[PDB]
Amino acid sequence: KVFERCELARTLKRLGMDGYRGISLANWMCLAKWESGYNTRATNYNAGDRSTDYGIFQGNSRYWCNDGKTPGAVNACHLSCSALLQDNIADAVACAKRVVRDPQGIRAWVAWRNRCQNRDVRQYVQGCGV
Repeated sequence: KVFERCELARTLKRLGMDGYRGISLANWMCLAKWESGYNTRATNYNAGDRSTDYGIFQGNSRYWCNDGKTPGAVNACHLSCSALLQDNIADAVACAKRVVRDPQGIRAWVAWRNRCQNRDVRQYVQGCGV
């Protein structure tokens, strides 16, 4: 499923993402935008290390979810990577909350540093009623 901006914003707020571990809703929106373009079936194979990124937040198979073909993989979210490909993003959101419980927080995603950090991110939630 490809979410429309405000639709996703309201969905994330209902799932308790606003302010989760100090992270504003606009930051979560900026992250999903650059990670998958708000596309729940987005997948990306990393030829260099044999891992694959899955879903709206691009959860990696080496650390976060299990796909069975990634060497030395841990499954910190205790989820099959298939779970991060559903139209219902409850599981993808639960795994993203898990990622930020680590010390790096939102910085765990390099894309956030490149495209969101120290910028005006209000635009991601403007007019959404959240």
